[PDB]
Amino acid sequence: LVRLPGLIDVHVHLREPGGTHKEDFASGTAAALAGGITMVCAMPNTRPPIIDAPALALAQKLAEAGARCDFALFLGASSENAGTLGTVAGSAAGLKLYLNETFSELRLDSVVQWMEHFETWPSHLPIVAHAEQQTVAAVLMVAQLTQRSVHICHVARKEEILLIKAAKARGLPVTCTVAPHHLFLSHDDLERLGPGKGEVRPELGSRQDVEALWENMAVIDCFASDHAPHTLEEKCGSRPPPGFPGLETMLPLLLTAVSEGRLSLDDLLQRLHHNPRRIFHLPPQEDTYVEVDLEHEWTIPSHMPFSKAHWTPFEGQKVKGTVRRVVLRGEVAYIDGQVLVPPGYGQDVRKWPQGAVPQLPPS
Amino acid sequence: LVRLPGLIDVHVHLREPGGTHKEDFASGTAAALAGGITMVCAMPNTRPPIIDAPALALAQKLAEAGARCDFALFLGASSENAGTLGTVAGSAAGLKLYLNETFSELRLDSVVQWMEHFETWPSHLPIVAHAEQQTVAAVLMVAQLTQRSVHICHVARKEEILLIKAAKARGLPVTCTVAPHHLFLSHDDLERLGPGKGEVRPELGSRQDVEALWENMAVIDCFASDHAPHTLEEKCGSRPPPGFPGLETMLPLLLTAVSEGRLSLDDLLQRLHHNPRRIFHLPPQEDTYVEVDLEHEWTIPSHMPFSKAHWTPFEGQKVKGTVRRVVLRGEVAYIDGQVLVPPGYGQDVRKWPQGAVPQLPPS
Ligand SMILES: NC(=O)N[C@@H](CC(=O)O)C(=O)O
Ligand SMILES: NC(=O)N[C@@H](CC(=O)O)C(=O)O
Ligand SMILES: [Zn+2]
Ligand SMILES: [Zn+2]
Ligand SMILES: [Zn+2]
Ligand SMILES: [Zn+2]
Repeated sequence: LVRLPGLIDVHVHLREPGGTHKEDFASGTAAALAGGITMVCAMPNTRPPIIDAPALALAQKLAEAGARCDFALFLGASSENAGTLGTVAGSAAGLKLYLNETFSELRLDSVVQWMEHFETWPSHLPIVAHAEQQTVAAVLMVAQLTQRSVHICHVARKEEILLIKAAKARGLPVTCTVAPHHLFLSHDDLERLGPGKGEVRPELGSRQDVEALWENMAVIDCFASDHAPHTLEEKCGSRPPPGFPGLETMLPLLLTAVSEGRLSLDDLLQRLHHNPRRIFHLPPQEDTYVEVDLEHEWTIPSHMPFSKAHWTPFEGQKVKGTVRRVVLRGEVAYIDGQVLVPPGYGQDVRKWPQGAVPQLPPS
Repeated sequence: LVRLPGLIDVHVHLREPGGTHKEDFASGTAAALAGGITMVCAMPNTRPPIIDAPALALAQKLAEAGARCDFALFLGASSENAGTLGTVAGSAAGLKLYLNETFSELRLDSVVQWMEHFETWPSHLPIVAHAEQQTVAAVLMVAQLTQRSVHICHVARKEEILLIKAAKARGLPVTCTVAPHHLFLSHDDLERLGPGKGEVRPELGSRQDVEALWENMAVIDCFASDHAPHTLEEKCGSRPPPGFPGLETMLPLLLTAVSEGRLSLDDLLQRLHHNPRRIFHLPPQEDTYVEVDLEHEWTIPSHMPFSKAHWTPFEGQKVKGTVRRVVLRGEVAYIDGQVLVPPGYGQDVRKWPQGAVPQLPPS
């Protein structure tokens, strides 16, 4: 067995409030623990969406009562809320901008609206953007015009990682995350998945996109699942929403890659622990660790045990490595397929004294 | 009468070679002279497209034999020609990038291809981009990464002009052009035009887009027609190509605006003479001038006399101001509805000693 620190997934969709047949805080954080994850950051594209103080207050209580691991909640940018989030901004994981079409009603239709958010959101707090292809260059321009940093979530294309690489070479403050489906799946998999299951944003890339991401691993700051649960009925239906569940498969896939020498254990810990902490200013978790077994070989089944999504695009993949035990803040939280902490054990890390983002005092 | 210097239209499509039922050098430059224009820069989206030395050589001869006014020819960026244009680059007006869907096969599908052109095209030579909405921010980012300037053609939206305004305020080297249809037409006109005639890229904007362009006139560097002739049969057909003819209506519309006090005569001369010269390094034309009459009131007819397009989206608009006489290099070129210089009178200004772009000698 190997002992790892508590891993952090900075990009999950837990569907509560409003989509709880797909997942809720209790089921989604159970999936997190089973995947060796002890802290999650939940996206705001719920129903109602987390785009104002009252929606945030509601989500916070739902999470505090339902979460089994620790968490922070993102606020979402809308066409109406720029300049209105200053009072609650510090209590959120960060601000999420949806800049392309995806499972969300929050798309901003004008770059001027992006600028307004970059100008009004506190400068010391994280901004994350769903930005695909040329949109990555556009949001980078807005970040430069407003003189601040931006984080690009789920980078999926050779085009995108090479653009980010060029920006870092010029010293621009940009960081990025890559999700496991964009490292381990490609167009070649759509035959097997079909057009419904295969729907995700950004879409699965070519083999060349996948190869470019591996070749440019040094450019990738974080891994995150983009856990996006939808039921099989929805994925197989007439208007399939995009997204894959992934909390329970992420670490097993990456541990397999480690065992094959495609990256080191440190590469993994930088991207699932240290970089998430430092980019999102997330606090340490006392007495918290994950024990993995690197020798157990298994095949991913048609669905993982915990997520309500009840399906997985990785069905049939051979992996080596499994999560054996998770201890969270001194309590056994997970052992071999059984979660052992109840809904509500998890806490909002932004309310911990060490979880606040340091800022310069009033002028 | 008022005497103006020779006006320059930096963005015309003359359709030769390959689309000569829509327009050719002879008919298109006749339309230019009638519109008070003595020098045009022709775009490369012809058939074959001007994307290599042999296509350029062909277009140059066709222009030299057919043009009635002076001209320069753009090269077009393709997915294959980056790094191959150095030998002929200096003979072109500049390099044109097509970054969105429009009447062209030259769209570049990856921002990496944009970067390659910005890195390989000589740094002292003009680059123009068809870039809409967020694409404006994206190409600006590529210009910054490669540390050079870019010119944005046909700006049509409040979103775009405000982005450019913000970039100029930060001292970024960007310039832009606005076409008359985006100052004088809007959504409100689509009722009258219909869905076929009304097809253009960028599409007609809202009244708010139009108002934003007028309010931000100080941000606009050039006016150009984006003369994009297609026959009525094509515009009224099942797959209408986008674009308006505009060489013969541009100056009359702008002179009307001058007479109404919406801008000054100087505002007009900066944008149709001085700024085109300095951004594209176009040479002066000896013994060349345009005489306009600011008092004659008339209504734009169903088609203007010269363009083969044989239709106009400005039909029915009341204008005040008309071109009475054009002298080009010491010859009467146009009087009151009659062109008096033959096809081939016009010359390639990039072959004039004063028409070369100054550059630092070899290292
Ligand atoms: N990526 C997806 O395909 N879906 C995500 C939304 C998102 O991350 O854009 C979801 O919330 O379902
Ligand atoms: N603007 C248009 O609607 N059409 C132009 C092309 C262009 O300028 O994009 C054309 O060549 O027809
Ligand atoms: Zn997303
Ligand atoms: Zn997401
Ligand atoms: Zn264009
Ligand atoms: Zn054009």
